[PDB]
Amino acid sequence: PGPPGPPGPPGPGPRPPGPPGPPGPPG
Amino acid sequence: PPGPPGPPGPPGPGPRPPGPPGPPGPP
Amino acid sequence: PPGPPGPPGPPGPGPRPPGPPGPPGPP
Repeated sequence: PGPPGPPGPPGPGPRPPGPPGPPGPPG
Repeated sequence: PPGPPGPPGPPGPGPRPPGPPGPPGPP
Repeated sequence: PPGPPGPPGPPGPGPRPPGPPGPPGPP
């Protein structure tokens, strides 16, 4: 039997939403 | 001969921007 | 005969959404 073949192709992962924005300014 | 390439690797989660600033407050 | 299949490829981080709007501002 020959040697093992090459490594498989490389596997990008899934995309969390950012935090809530800061409080708004004064009215 | 050498074997065939392996299968594709595993999937790689991406990093978490802050939301928009909130509405203006009371007058 | 041909050798064994290669190992699985290496793992693939995914893409970075913005957060929701912040709270209403103060007076």
